[PDB]
Amino acid sequence: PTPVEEAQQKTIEAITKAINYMAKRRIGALLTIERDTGMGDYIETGIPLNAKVSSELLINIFIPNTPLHDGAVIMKNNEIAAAACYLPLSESPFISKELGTRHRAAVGISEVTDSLTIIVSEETGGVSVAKNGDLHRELTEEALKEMLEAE
Amino acid sequence: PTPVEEAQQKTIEAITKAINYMAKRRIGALLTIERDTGMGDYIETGIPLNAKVSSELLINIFIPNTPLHDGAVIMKNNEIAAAACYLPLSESPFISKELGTRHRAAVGISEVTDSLTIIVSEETGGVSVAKNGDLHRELTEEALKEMLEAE
Ligand SMILES: Nc1cc(-c2ccccc2)no1
Ligand SMILES: [Mg+2]
Repeated sequence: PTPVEEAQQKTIEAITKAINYMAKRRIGALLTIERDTGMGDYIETGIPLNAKVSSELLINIFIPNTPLHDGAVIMKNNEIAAAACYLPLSESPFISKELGTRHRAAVGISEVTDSLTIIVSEETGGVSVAKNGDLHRELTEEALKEMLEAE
Repeated sequence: PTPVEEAQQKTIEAITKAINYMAKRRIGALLTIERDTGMGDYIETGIPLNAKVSSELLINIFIPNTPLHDGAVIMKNNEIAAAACYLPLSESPFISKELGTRHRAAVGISEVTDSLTIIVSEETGGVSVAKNGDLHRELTEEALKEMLEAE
């Protein structure tokens, strides 16, 4: 595997471990992975980290009632660029009515970028992904990992 | 002020804001600032971050019962190098006997480096600094700022 490919695999393992930990504990989370559409305008709204990825840091960011937990984490390649970032709210009618602002923000950024956003529901622990204006809910651990590997 | 001086002051303000919040909430914390003696061997025991300093990230790191809260944060070159790092425990018989391992770790690293370590007590919220093998206890906010500026 090339170093780039190994680094990607490590980042995916770190994300999936953090998401699984948060889902089990009903820690709401909103994590956008920048792809080819640059997200600088949204990164600049948050608190800069420019930090190496780890499952530990991802989990620490989203702990309820802490400075960094409200808003989106935006990742650039193998780094956490910023936390507590603004994303635009979607008005799509295909967002389940019971869902709150994290899911609407995720679909919103997915309408104007090619990013992949993962959401953990604080109500149910369900994991969802927003991409290209669509929300895919109730993902298994295996499905999330496959989606990330394909991305 | 020059860019380097403005950056140093921003970091001092971020540190003091985090320490003040943790003192108020009696959140135990251990934060070592590397100086001329390299601390790479201790940095390598922790979770790599290489993150920009912010008061928000410092607070999020030390929240109890989280992945990153157990061990020292080590700062280097105006960044958070790593969290959850090992520091050596002092065997000094001249540390106040009611203090536990966080304070002994701070004194211990200060015995073998020129670093400055800040400790927040989880028992009292008291703020102390270890340097040169001595622990300076029960600091006011002004006293901590003076130490950081002198350092
Ligand atoms: N801001 C914040 C503080 C805490 C906490 C929890 C247990 C013990 C001490 C502090 N959790 O979130
Ligand atoms: Mg389904």
